[PDB]
Amino acid sequence: DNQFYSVEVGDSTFTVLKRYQNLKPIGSGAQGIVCAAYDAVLDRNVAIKKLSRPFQNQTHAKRAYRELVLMKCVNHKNIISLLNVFTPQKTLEEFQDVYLVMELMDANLCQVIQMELDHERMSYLLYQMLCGIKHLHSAGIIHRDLKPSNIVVKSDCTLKILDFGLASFMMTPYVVTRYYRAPEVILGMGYKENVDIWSVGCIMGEMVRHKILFPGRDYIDQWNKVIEQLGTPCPEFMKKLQPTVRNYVENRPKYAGLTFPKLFPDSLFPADSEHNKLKASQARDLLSKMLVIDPAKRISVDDALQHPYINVWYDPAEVEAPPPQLDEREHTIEEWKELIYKEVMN
Ligand SMILES: Cc1nc2c(cnn2-c2csc(C(=O)NC3COC3)c2)cc1Nc1c(F)cccc1Cl
Repeated sequence: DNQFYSVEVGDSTFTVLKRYQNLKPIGSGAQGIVCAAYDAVLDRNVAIKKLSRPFQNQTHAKRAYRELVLMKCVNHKNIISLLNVFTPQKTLEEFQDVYLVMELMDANLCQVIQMELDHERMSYLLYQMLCGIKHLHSAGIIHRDLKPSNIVVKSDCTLKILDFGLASFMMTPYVVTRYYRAPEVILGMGYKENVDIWSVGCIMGEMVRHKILFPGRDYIDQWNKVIEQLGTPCPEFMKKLQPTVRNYVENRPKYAGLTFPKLFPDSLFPADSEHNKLKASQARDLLSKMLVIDPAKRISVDDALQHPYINVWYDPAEVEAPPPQLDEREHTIEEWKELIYKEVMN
């Protein structure tokens, strides 16, 4: 009669409501482990993510808490929406794990990126990204760590952003992925909404080139890859760095940076018909307005949406949805436990 049951998926134990059957592993989420399942109440397939003792330290706690209050606020077809949240534990004192449940998708954007994609599909995924990002901004959320591994797609080309970005020790095995973070993030710069444009450009460029644009062990290597390719930023951009970070950067070797046709030659694009030739040059134009070091001359999110490569998909019902207490804290682990628990028990 217990309303829960336990199954072994991979290494992790999943204790879930009886409505969820046939759990099968599917991926890794750092914040937790994930599985596919059939939801018999809803008669549809779902994905279930287990957050193990999210209160065990401030990084897991802040993230877990932050994302519960937002998934309980945002509402947009391209942004994760939760179907259920639950814990199999009965009291706060026993409270351990949190399970999040959402619509089951077909692929992670890392998988899509390795595929050869026509312009119809590339422009559509990117357009969805910008729509989701635009919603986040309308809700007062600026992401600042959008990356492909936290983006999922359905076979029909529909897309969802699964996380809400940055707010820091992590005593774990797994590394954080930093290749898509804007310069202002790399350099401790302060930022505005089009910080997220940079990351879109990084994703789009990788779609074209099929390799990470700015790899590196550290922000050191990564900045090297940025200037080697795009050219040293404008002195005007220097003047906005902090003095110490400004000294480091100004003392880096100078680079002219390659043109975008060299950074993304026609070889990479479908360019057999006239239609495709024009699409490639539009694609390269957009890339050139997104992969821009100085945020001041980097294209907006609303301006990107209305770029010719992108605005073929326009619909005032998807770029124009209504946006619905600011939590911003730092607590002990028992404090975090109760705060998360209350939210789990809305
Ligand atoms: C890591 C992760 N992957 C997810 C989803 C949804 N789809 N996928 C997904 C990625 S590959 C794949 C697949 O191969 N599907 C085929 C079709 O049959 C098997 C499905 C969600 C998360 N994370 C997550 C969550 F599960 C619940 C609540 C909050 C969050 Cl953030």
